[PDB]
Amino acid sequence: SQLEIRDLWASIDGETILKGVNLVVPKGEVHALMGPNGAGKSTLGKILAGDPEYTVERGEILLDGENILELSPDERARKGLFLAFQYPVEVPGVTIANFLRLALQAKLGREVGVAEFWTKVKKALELLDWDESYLSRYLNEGFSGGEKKRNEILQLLVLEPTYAVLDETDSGLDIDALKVVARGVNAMRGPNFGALVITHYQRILNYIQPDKVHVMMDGRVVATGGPELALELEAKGYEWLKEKVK
Ligand SMILES: Nc1ncnc2c1ncn2[C@@H]1O[C@H](COP(=O)(O)OP(=O)(O)O)[C@@H](O)[C@H]1O
Ligand SMILES: [Mg+2]
Ligand SMILES: [Mg+2]
Repeated sequence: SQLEIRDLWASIDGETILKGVNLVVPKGEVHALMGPNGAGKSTLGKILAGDPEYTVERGEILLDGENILELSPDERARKGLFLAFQYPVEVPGVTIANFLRLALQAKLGREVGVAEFWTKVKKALELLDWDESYLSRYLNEGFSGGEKKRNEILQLLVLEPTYAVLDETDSGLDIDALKVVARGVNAMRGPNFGALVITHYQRILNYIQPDKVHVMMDGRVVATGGPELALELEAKGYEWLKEKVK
């Protein structure tokens, strides 16, 4: 009934990056994970995804009670953790529709007929208020990050994961990009879904209201609170918080 990071310690090259991360996201809630940058938030994201370059020194990551650290990225997704399907940006002639079908079939482990595919796609489009013509565009036509986000949010809704970890730090203050992710996350809100939105700026949190905010510093969570914490952090800055936790 929750996604829990418990006393997680992780390194890369003997250098310890995560230093005892504790973070619980109850299914049904949407949390935010903030940090100054280099504090380890995007590293946590990569470890949740299974990036092999990292070494877990101690701790666990439990998804509904099961530790998934020893599972492959593929197995984690089967357990419900959202894992967007990656494909080379330079490959032409791939409609977004064919790609989504490929992604859904990979996650479900079986063929998906046209009725099941389009029914799921249509509901997703209805939730995002997007036109079905979009599915006829080619994957990566514009080689842009904004296009990558929109396409991954479509996957989020069609694949229906139980938990999703979304790192939006790369979008910075690009409002359109933050709003696309917010639309998708808000559309997925419900008792069978939990999410962790990773971000440096508080901006996206005005579109995605979090139930809880966790703030990392020097590889561990040093403060937690409601949305007001992200707000005070945005007004005063991270240096402020660093001292206040003392
Ligand atoms: N390949 C790497 N080798 C060694 N240390 C690394 C590597 N990648 C990242 N780090 C260390 O991890 C720190 C935190 O990374 P990151 O998770 O991206 O921070 P954040 O997302 O909080 O800004 C970096 O400041 C760096 O010292
Ligand atoms: Mg950070
Ligand atoms: Mg970051």
